[PDB]
Amino acid sequence: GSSGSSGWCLSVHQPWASLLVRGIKRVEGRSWYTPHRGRLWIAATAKKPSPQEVSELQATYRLLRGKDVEFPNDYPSGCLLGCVDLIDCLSQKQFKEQFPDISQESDSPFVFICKNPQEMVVKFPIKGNPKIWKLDSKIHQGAKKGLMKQNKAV
Repeated sequence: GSSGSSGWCLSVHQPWASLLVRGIKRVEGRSWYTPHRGRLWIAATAKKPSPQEVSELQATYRLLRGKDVEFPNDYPSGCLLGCVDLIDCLSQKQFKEQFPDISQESDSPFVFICKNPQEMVVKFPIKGNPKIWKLDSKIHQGAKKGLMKQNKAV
Protein backbone atom coordinates (compact mmCIF):
# COMPACT_ATOMS: atom_id res chain seq x y z
CA GLY A 1 0.00 0.00 0.00
CA SER A 2 2.66 2.50 1.03
CA SER A 3 6.34 2.68 1.99
CA GLY A 4 8.82 5.20 3.35
CA SER A 5 10.29 6.99 0.34
CA SER A 6 13.31 7.97 2.44
CA GLY A 7 16.91 7.76 1.26
CA TRP A 8 18.08 4.51 2.82
CA CYS A 9 21.69 3.31 2.85
CA LEU A 10 23.05 -0.24 2.85
CA SER A 11 26.70 -0.81 3.77
CA VAL A 12 28.72 -3.33 1.77
CA HIS A 13 31.93 -5.31 2.26
CA GLN A 14 34.73 -4.10 -0.01
CA PRO A 15 35.96 -4.35 -2.53
CA TRP A 16 32.48 -5.33 -3.69
CA ALA A 17 31.23 -2.21 -1.93
CA SER A 18 33.10 0.05 -4.35
CA LEU A 19 32.57 -2.36 -7.24
CA LEU A 20 28.86 -1.68 -6.79
CA VAL A 21 28.87 2.11 -7.10
CA ARG A 22 31.63 1.63 -9.68
CA GLY A 23 29.45 -0.34 -12.09
CA ILE A 24 30.77 -3.87 -11.67
CA LYS A 25 28.52 -5.30 -8.96
CA ARG A 26 24.87 -5.04 -9.99
CA VAL A 27 23.78 -7.28 -7.11
CA GLU A 28 24.11 -7.34 -3.33
CA GLY A 29 24.38 -10.36 -1.05
CA ARG A 30 22.47 -10.48 2.22
CA SER A 31 21.15 -13.16 4.58
CA TRP A 32 17.85 -11.27 4.69
CA TYR A 33 15.11 -9.97 2.40
CA THR A 34 14.34 -6.30 1.79
CA PRO A 35 11.17 -5.28 -0.11
CA HIS A 36 12.68 -1.80 -0.32
CA ARG A 37 12.35 -0.77 -3.96
CA GLY A 38 13.87 2.47 -5.21
CA ARG A 39 17.04 4.33 -4.27
CA LEU A 40 19.61 2.85 -1.89
CA TRP A 41 22.88 4.53 -0.92
CA ILE A 42 25.87 2.18 -0.76
CA ALA A 43 28.53 2.69 1.91
CA ALA A 44 31.86 0.93 2.40
CA THR A 45 31.92 -1.00 5.68
CA ALA A 46 34.77 -0.58 8.16
CA LYS A 47 36.29 -3.80 6.81
CA LYS A 48 39.27 -3.57 4.46
CA PRO A 49 39.41 -5.48 1.15
CA SER A 50 42.21 -8.05 1.00
CA PRO A 51 44.73 -8.09 -1.88
CA GLN A 52 43.41 -11.55 -2.76
CA GLU A 53 39.72 -10.71 -3.16
CA VAL A 54 40.43 -7.56 -5.17
CA SER A 55 42.94 -9.14 -7.56
CA GLU A 56 40.76 -12.24 -7.92
CA LEU A 57 37.41 -10.45 -8.15
CA GLN A 58 38.96 -8.00 -10.62
CA ALA A 59 39.76 -10.84 -13.02
CA THR A 60 36.64 -12.82 -12.11
CA TYR A 61 34.23 -10.00 -12.92
CA ARG A 62 36.31 -8.96 -15.93
CA LEU A 63 35.15 -12.20 -17.56
CA LEU A 64 31.62 -11.81 -16.19
CA ARG A 65 31.11 -8.29 -17.55
CA GLY A 66 34.15 -7.80 -19.76
CA LYS A 67 37.88 -7.27 -19.27
CA ASP A 68 37.00 -3.70 -20.27
CA VAL A 69 35.42 -3.30 -16.83
CA GLU A 70 36.28 -0.54 -14.36
CA PHE A 71 38.15 -0.51 -11.05
CA PRO A 72 38.77 2.07 -8.29
CA ASN A 73 42.22 3.28 -7.27
CA ASP A 74 41.61 2.57 -3.58
CA TYR A 75 39.06 1.13 -1.16
CA PRO A 76 38.03 3.37 1.78
CA SER A 77 36.15 2.26 4.89
CA GLY A 78 33.43 3.82 7.02
CA CYS A 79 32.25 6.30 4.40
CA LEU A 80 29.42 6.74 1.89
CA LEU A 81 30.60 5.78 -1.59
CA GLY A 82 27.60 6.03 -3.91
CA CYS A 83 24.08 4.71 -4.45
CA VAL A 84 22.22 2.07 -6.45
CA ASP A 85 18.58 1.76 -7.52
CA LEU A 86 17.21 -1.46 -6.03
CA ILE A 87 15.01 -2.91 -8.77
CA ASP A 88 14.21 -6.15 -6.95
CA CYS A 89 15.53 -8.70 -4.46
CA LEU A 90 15.61 -12.30 -5.69
CA SER A 91 16.80 -15.40 -3.83
CA GLN A 92 19.52 -17.96 -4.57
CA LYS A 93 16.74 -19.59 -6.59
CA GLN A 94 14.93 -16.75 -8.35
CA PHE A 95 18.09 -14.64 -8.63
CA LYS A 96 19.77 -17.29 -10.79
CA GLU A 97 16.51 -18.35 -12.43
CA GLN A 98 15.87 -14.89 -13.87
CA PHE A 99 19.44 -13.60 -13.66
CA PRO A 100 21.45 -16.79 -14.34
CA ASP A 101 24.25 -14.60 -15.70
CA ILE A 102 24.97 -13.31 -12.20
CA SER A 103 23.83 -16.33 -10.19
CA GLN A 104 27.43 -16.68 -9.02
CA GLU A 105 28.08 -12.97 -8.47
CA SER A 106 26.24 -13.42 -5.17
CA ASP A 107 26.05 -16.28 -2.67
CA SER A 108 23.69 -14.91 -0.02
CA PRO A 109 20.15 -16.34 0.17
CA PHE A 110 18.50 -13.06 -0.79
CA VAL A 111 20.26 -11.13 -3.56
CA PHE A 112 19.39 -7.45 -3.95
CA ILE A 113 19.37 -6.44 -7.61
CA CYS A 114 20.56 -2.86 -8.06
CA LYS A 115 21.08 -0.62 -11.09
CA ASN A 116 22.26 2.86 -12.07
CA PRO A 117 25.45 2.57 -9.99
CA GLN A 118 26.88 6.03 -9.29
CA GLU A 119 29.83 6.94 -7.09
CA MET A 120 29.51 10.19 -5.13
CA VAL A 121 32.30 12.75 -5.51
CA VAL A 122 32.44 13.47 -1.78
CA LYS A 123 32.34 10.84 0.97
CA PHE A 124 30.95 11.31 4.48
CA PRO A 125 32.24 9.78 7.74
CA ILE A 126 29.45 7.30 8.48
CA LYS A 127 29.20 3.81 9.98
CA GLY A 128 27.94 0.78 8.08
CA ASN A 129 25.72 -2.08 9.23
CA PRO A 130 24.76 -5.64 8.23
CA LYS A 131 21.23 -4.31 7.72
CA ILE A 132 19.34 -1.29 6.39
CA TRP A 133 19.56 1.96 8.36
CA LYS A 134 18.07 5.38 7.62
CA LEU A 135 20.81 7.83 6.64
CA ASP A 136 21.48 11.01 8.61
CA SER A 137 19.21 13.94 7.76
CA LYS A 138 22.36 15.96 7.06
CA ILE A 139 23.89 13.08 5.09
CA HIS A 140 20.79 12.59 2.94
CA GLN A 141 21.20 16.01 1.33
CA GLY A 142 24.98 15.99 0.96
CA ALA A 143 24.73 12.57 -0.68
CA LYS A 144 22.18 13.91 -3.17
CA LYS A 145 24.65 16.70 -3.94
CA GLY A 146 27.71 14.50 -4.39
CA LEU A 147 25.92 13.28 -7.51
CA MET A 148 26.76 16.57 -9.23
CA LYS A 149 29.83 15.12 -10.94
CA GLN A 150 31.28 11.70 -11.78
CA ASN A 151 34.58 10.14 -12.85
CA LYS A 152 35.97 10.42 -16.38
CA ALA A 153 35.09 6.78 -17.06
CA VAL A 154 31.34 7.37 -17.07
